[PDB]
Amino acid sequence: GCRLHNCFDYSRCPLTSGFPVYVYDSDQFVFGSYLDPLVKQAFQATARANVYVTENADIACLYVILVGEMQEPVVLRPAELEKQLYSLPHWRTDGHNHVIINLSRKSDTQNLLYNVSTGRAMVAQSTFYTVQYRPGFDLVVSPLVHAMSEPNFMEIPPQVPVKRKYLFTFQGEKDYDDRIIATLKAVQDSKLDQVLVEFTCKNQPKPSLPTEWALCGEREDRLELLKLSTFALIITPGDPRLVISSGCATRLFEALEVGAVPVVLGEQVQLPYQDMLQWNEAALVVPKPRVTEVHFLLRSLSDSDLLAMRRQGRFLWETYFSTADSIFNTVLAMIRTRIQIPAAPIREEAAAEIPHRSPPYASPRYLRNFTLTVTDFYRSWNCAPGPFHLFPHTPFDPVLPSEAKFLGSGTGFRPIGGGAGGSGKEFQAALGGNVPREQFTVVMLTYEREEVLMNSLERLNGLPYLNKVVVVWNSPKLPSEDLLWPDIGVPIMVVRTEKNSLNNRFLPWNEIETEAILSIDDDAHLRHDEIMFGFRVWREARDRIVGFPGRYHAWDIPHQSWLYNSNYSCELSMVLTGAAFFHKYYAYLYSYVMPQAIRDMVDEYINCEDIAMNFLVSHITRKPPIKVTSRWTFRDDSHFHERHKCINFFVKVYGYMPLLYTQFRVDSVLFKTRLPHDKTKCFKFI
Amino acid sequence: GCRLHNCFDYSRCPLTSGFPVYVYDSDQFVFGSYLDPLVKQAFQATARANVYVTENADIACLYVILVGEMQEPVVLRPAELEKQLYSLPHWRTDGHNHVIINLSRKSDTQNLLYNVSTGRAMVAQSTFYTVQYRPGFDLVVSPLVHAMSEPNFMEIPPQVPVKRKYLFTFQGEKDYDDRIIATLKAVQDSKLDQVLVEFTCKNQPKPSLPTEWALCGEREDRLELLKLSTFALIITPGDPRLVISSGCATRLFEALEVGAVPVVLGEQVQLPYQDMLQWNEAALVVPKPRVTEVHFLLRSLSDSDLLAMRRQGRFLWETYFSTADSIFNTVLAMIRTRIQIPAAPIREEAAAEIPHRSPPYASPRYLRNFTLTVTDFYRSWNCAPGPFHLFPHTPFDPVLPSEAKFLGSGTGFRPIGGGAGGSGKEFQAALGGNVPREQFTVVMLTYEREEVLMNSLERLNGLPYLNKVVVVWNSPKLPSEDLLWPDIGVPIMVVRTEKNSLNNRFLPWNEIETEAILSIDDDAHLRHDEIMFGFRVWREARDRIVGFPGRYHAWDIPHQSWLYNSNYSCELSMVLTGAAFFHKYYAYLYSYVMPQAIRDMVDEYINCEDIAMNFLVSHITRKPPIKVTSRWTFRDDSHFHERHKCINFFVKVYGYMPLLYTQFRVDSVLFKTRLPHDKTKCFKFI
Ligand SMILES: *[C@@H]1O[C@H](CO)[C@@H](O[C@@H]2O[C@H](CO)[C@@H](O[C@@H]3O[C@H](CO)[C@@H](O)[C@H](O[C@H]4O[C@H](CO)[C@@H](O)[C@H](O)[C@@H]4O)[C@@H]3O)[C@H](O)[C@H]2NC(C)=O)[C@H](O)[C@H]1NC(C)=O
Ligand SMILES: *[C@@H]1O[C@H](CO)[C@@H](O[C@@H]2O[C@H](CO)[C@@H](O[C@@H]3O[C@H](CO)[C@@H](O)[C@H](O[C@H]4O[C@H](CO)[C@@H](O)[C@H](O)[C@@H]4O)[C@@H]3O)[C@H](O)[C@H]2NC(C)=O)[C@H](O)[C@H]1NC(C)=O
Ligand SMILES: *[C@@H]1O[C@H](CO)[C@@H](O[C@@H]2O[C@H](CO)[C@@H](O)[C@H](O)[C@H]2NC(C)=O)[C@H](O)[C@H]1NC(C)=O
Ligand SMILES: *[C@@H]1O[C@H](CO)[C@@H](O[C@@H]2O[C@H](CO)[C@@H](O)[C@H](O)[C@H]2NC(C)=O)[C@H](O)[C@H]1NC(C)=O
Ligand SMILES: O=c1ccn([C@@H]2O[C@H](COP(=O)(O)OP(=O)(O)O)[C@@H](O)[C@H]2O)c(=O)[nH]1
Ligand SMILES: O=c1ccn([C@@H]2O[C@H](COP(=O)(O)OP(=O)(O)O)[C@@H](O)[C@H]2O)c(=O)[nH]1
Ligand SMILES: [Mn+2]
Ligand SMILES: [Mn+2]
Repeated sequence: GCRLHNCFDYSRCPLTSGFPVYVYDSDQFVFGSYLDPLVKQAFQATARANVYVTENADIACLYVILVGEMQEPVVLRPAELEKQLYSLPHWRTDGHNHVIINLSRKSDTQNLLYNVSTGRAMVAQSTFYTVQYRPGFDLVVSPLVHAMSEPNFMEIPPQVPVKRKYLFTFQGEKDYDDRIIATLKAVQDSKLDQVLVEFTCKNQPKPSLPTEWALCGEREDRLELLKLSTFALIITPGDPRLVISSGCATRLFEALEVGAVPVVLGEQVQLPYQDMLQWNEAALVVPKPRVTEVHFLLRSLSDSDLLAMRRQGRFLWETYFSTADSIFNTVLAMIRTRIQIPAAPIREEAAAEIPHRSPPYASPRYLRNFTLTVTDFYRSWNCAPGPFHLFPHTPFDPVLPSEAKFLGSGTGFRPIGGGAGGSGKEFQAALGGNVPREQFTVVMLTYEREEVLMNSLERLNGLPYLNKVVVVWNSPKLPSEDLLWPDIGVPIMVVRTEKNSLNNRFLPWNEIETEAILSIDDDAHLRHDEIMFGFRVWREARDRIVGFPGRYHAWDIPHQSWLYNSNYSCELSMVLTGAAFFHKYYAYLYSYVMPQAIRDMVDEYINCEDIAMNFLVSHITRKPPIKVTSRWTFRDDSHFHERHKCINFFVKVYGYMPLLYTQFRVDSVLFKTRLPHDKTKCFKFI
Repeated sequence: GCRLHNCFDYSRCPLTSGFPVYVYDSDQFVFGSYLDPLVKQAFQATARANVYVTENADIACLYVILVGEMQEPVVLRPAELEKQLYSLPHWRTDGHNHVIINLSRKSDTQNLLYNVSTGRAMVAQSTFYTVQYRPGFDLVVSPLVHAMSEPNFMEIPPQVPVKRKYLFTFQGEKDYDDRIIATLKAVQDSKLDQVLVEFTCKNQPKPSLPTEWALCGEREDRLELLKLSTFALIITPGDPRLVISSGCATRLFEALEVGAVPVVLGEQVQLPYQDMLQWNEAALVVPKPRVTEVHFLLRSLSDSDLLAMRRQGRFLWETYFSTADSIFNTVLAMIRTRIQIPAAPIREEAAAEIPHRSPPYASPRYLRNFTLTVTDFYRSWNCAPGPFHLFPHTPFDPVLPSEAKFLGSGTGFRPIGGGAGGSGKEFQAALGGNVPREQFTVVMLTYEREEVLMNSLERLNGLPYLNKVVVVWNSPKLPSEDLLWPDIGVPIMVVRTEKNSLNNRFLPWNEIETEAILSIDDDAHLRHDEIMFGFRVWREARDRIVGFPGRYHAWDIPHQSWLYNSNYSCELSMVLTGAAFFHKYYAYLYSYVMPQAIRDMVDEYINCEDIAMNFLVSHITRKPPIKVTSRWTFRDDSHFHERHKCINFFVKVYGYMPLLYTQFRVDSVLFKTRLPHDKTKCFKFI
């Protein structure tokens, strides 16, 4: 009967004190010796490395104890388990602010807590009965599969082609049941489209609950078939008291792992994390009575919608199901969100500044703590990257309307002509636009090119809105002390790198105090006017990459593969970061959230960092980049083919090609315009 | 105990037979004479005009009976009401597929169905007890306030300024209660920010439930205060059995009506339509224990987030709460969505073609029926326009990735150079891009300018992707029969108009068989190359307005009002439809969904139609338009000031200024580029 408003203590959790968590060591209790070794090892490992965890049990909001899946047959009796629970050091009489975790790996018929009294503690497991499920208080979590193993993406088939060999498939063994079976057998016999339905397992059926469809064979024997199926069928148990079973969750897990779109029969099912996720975007839920209309309904859906559901299912699996770390973090995030506390800030890249011998306005940070966790609930949980981290800024922050600045919210706004507009004279005196005053920061790599560096740095003398320059010394040896660095009116900071890697230009250096970053090589030539216009455009397009150099990708029909092209073209799909603007948000994503395989390959092949960044941004936004000017050059074969390989490998990772074509570029409004002599152009060469 | 899967009959509702509805006439039953006259009249009126309703009770899925709020004191006894229910003609033994409606207008203490047995019927009312609430089966609806009255927007205060006189306010009269009262009184005494809390009503308190906060005074006496408050406080009843009360719903209604952001104390409350709407985006829900942290939490939020919540609350109120028609449509939409049936198609503007004396590829329609109702649940219900209508196309339809066309989904795609790319030679041979082959349609107004029409029409001879031309004869008298219309290789269709109005260029004429529309005046000069490039850009930006002529809006500090400007400028905020591309979707929205006041003013002032369209599109997308070329002209004072008035009035309607500035235009990639002689430019003058 408990709900979060009456069996949880909020006095231990001020909004401002963080979210400390205490984990009981189960080796110090009777549970440990009977726990499944893999579950225990994985949980201990992930809990050791998590950031919210602490050892000071006096300050913790939340106490975590893993009773887990125990070795079969179960030895402990419910009374013994209950006695152990109430004997815990901090199980104050009723056991408030405790969460009990029971992860399922091997047995789908184990229910430890059915006869146990948990007091006011919360329960997290993959199986439930209505008598023991308390919505809004308890949690439904995915089973632990990849214990001590890597959910590598290499085995996953591509998201394309859309249709596969089989429309839908099923494999199970056990008054709507008979009608369902007859309908599906008829569909198979009709051979309008191929299907494969089996109601008897040749491999000895796995143990199951009394009225549940049993799994056939091993995990691999099921995946080898799901890989060929467009839709995956999931029939819920006939028992009305069975809210959710580990078997159905296992089927859902397996289906999402290989891109088969779940189709669920039964509206009364509680899916994992359902109070946070919109499973309608990733799965189809159909009532059993409508079973006779499923074939037509599936045939009706278009390729684009199905592909979108497959993509979203991939995201959900990779983010909440793949690993034990993900599951534990998700549990903590759910509990934190319910009690309305913000997430932990993400880590910066603290750096060592190399000394050398020769107003800045900083952007305010962390202004939307509550809003992201609560108001942006849907975007936070159902859109990439996810809810686990808190960022100082985001490019998706809402922008005030025009009347706001003139009516009370004008802090930092610099209107053109005081709100009256104007030509270049008024245009160049103020940024204008839809967001407040802002600056940008420059980031430049260097490797064995010392003198050109000094000249290029000198070329930056006089930029209006420059905050500072960050030089990334990517060479093994320190710069010579005879080297006299110039002065350009703003600080120049040199940061040392552990080792040479192109991934160091996208690190979130602590020295960067601006949302915007101008990624520029040490040998590139750019005029002041170009940079100003690019900065303004970025201020209008914070979520995009805004850069001068352009490229495009092409199809190779003979080999059914992609290519990297650099010719002059009427359409583009990439903008290299050798000269480009982007938000620091993507630096965090690249460094920490993006898959490690891409970074490792970039280290291996010292090329291909910009391509990865374009892949990332197009994946997040689904919008192409922006090109700003007519210039194409700003001054080998292996370097060329390495990039073909890079593109193909990145596609293999993401599962699809996220790049998008654009057939236009952006120039100033009054560009090449015959003005009257009462007006002046915004720029002279733009 | 009923749920939709066991006390509802799906055999009456094939997915393909529509959603017929039968309404019982309550004048033919004992309810009618005791019903509140206003409720009865409004419900009968709206049910008469609705589209799903039918008179053939044999085919209906759903039978609707209004028991409504009865005159006080209630005369009927529960047994009498129950006997009348079971005596209904189509109340087959258990009364399945029936929904019972009880709208509250005047009394917040009336509960008719507490002692009644409704069988398998669903119940829609604003009050519930846990013993009689069946989640997923019953419905919680808003009270009926604006009965026989217009919810005109003129009385609503502006969304800006953000902060108002009072941070939050409360007015009510009646163990967390005492702590809440003490905390709020302390906050008022601390005068960090102004507030106004009253726990005793000077006006005689309205009757209420045993443990509910009573309303003070009349409706207007509360609005006159809410208009001055940034946040509106809502304290839930102390009775755990009381799920939702008409009083709390009334407070929520009043708060949303005037832009005060609700703040709700208590997580156990069921808000109206909560299973469909994300109230977190419009209201703050805080547990009572956290009452001591509310002041700080409110002070923490930023202006932009608060303004966004206010805007979303405005949308929700206007779309689901304002009128009885909205409530009835919402009820039907909820029930239809639950049983997974698509909505009714929206109506076209059937037109009469005027005859006259002198390959087209049509876009397929209605391809996402199921997807919109189910998969796009969140966007459909929480984003404008809403779920009530079904559109043949939308600009928000997902687009396939690049590899899809080459791997099985290539139907209609025309890659540039067969996927290898290329310069102008390959560029002009195929549309390319990210979406399939497509055409466009031209729409041209005419009024007493016959000859210029013929010349301009002749200028269209030879356009590549033109489907047809639609001429809107906006003159009172028919064209002369001596007039010989030219031939341009495609049909020319002349449609008669009931009366002269600029709103006729945005009507969804049945003759238009393309998503794209080129709105062009009869006296404008445009070159073929320009139109082609604009069409390509629109293909990349289907959700925007893409046009050549540009304008911008300006602030008038002395008068604190807006202005319409047409000078040469470095930044823009509007693109006139005298030459522009847009999606037919917005034509439907303009004609039918957009407020009538704007259309009436456009009829009154024969100017100002384009401004309204820009307002609409920027409101929907929150993104500015696009300008395509350097040209500014394509060849009085009252015409000028009329537009100032139009802008100010439209702002008054929407409650805010939705226009956004853009500081750039788009040109072709290879524009003004020094190519080598192995390449050719995409266009010659673009
Ligand atoms: C400018 O445009 C031209 C014309 O498109 C372009 O030349 C093209 O380059 C590509 C890439 O080298 C050529 O296609 C390759 O041809 C070789 C055989 O000659 C194949 O081995 C290649 O396939 C390999 O790589 C694939 C991955 O990229 C693998 O999947 C595959 O299994 C092979 O390992 C690939 O087919 C193409 O033939 C030429 N075209 C012409 C007309 O020469 C040029 O590169 C562009 N840029 C510049 C700067 O010129
Ligand atoms: C090009 O730019 C120039 C310079 O901005 C611009 O001229 C400006 O026009 C506006 C509009 O006429 C002027 O502002 C008005 O001034 C009159 C008094 O002269 C006021 O009455 C106006 O206010 C009325 O209208 C408001 C709504 O628009 C109401 O809220 C108010 O209560 C009044 O009823 C308004 O302030 C402005 O003074 C001039 N500026 C100059 C320097 O002349 C011109 O229109 C632009 N376009 C073209 C084609 O030239
Ligand atoms: C939003 O959250 C961030 C991070 O949790 C808060 O920033 C921290 O604030 C504490 C207390 O002021 C400092 O001791 C830390 O050093 C800050 N961390 C960083 C990375 O700056 C921030 O104060 C919160 N803002 C609110 C609640 O308005
Ligand atoms: C999607 O819904 C639309 C509208 O409800 C369907 O279009 C109607 O289809 C029926 C039967 O084929 C025709 O009699 C009507 O004339 C159609 N209306 C219009 C406006 O074209 C469409 O068939 C549905 N598509 C599906 C279910 O795939
Ligand atoms: O092993 C390397 C090679 C290059 N770079 C940096 O990568 C950028 C691009 O180098 P380069 O101009 O030589 O490549 P290109 O632009 O000529 O293709 C420069 O900032 C180099 O300092 C680096 O850090 N390590
Ligand atoms: O009472 C009117 C005035 C104009 N128009 C139409 O509106 C467009 C714009 O008219 P006009 O070119 O005269 O306005 P301008 O472009 O000169 O400002 C043309 O298609 C006219 O036929 C109309 O239908 N009714
Ligand atoms: Mn270089
Ligand atoms: Mn004209």
